[PDB]
Amino acid sequence: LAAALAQAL
Ligand SMILES: *C(=O)c1ccc(-c2ccc(C(=O)OCC)cn2)nc1
Ligand SMILES: *NNC(=O)c1ccc(-c2ccc(C(N)=O)cn2)nc1
Ligand SMILES: Cc1ccccc1C
Ligand SMILES: Cc1ccccc1C
Ligand SMILES: Cc1ccccc1C
Repeated sequence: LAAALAQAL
């Protein structure tokens, strides 16, 4: 989940 967001950065 975290990674899924973090791709933004
Ligand atoms: C949510 O973004 C997210 C993405 C990916 C993962 C995740 C957890 C574990 C692995 C892995 O290779 O584990 C080896 C034991 C890969 N990806 N978690 C949460
Ligand atoms: N928000 N994330 C990024 O902008 C980002 C782009 C690319 C990478 C990355 C990581 C690792 C490799 C590699 N060949 O191991 C390439 N690009 N991380 C973050
Ligand atoms: C489990 C989950 C839920 C919502 C967004 C992304 C991810 C990986
Ligand atoms: C696991 C990780 C760590 C730092 C930035 C992005 C991601 C996907
Ligand atoms: C395949 C994938 C998707 C989103 C963030 C990181 C990675 C390794």
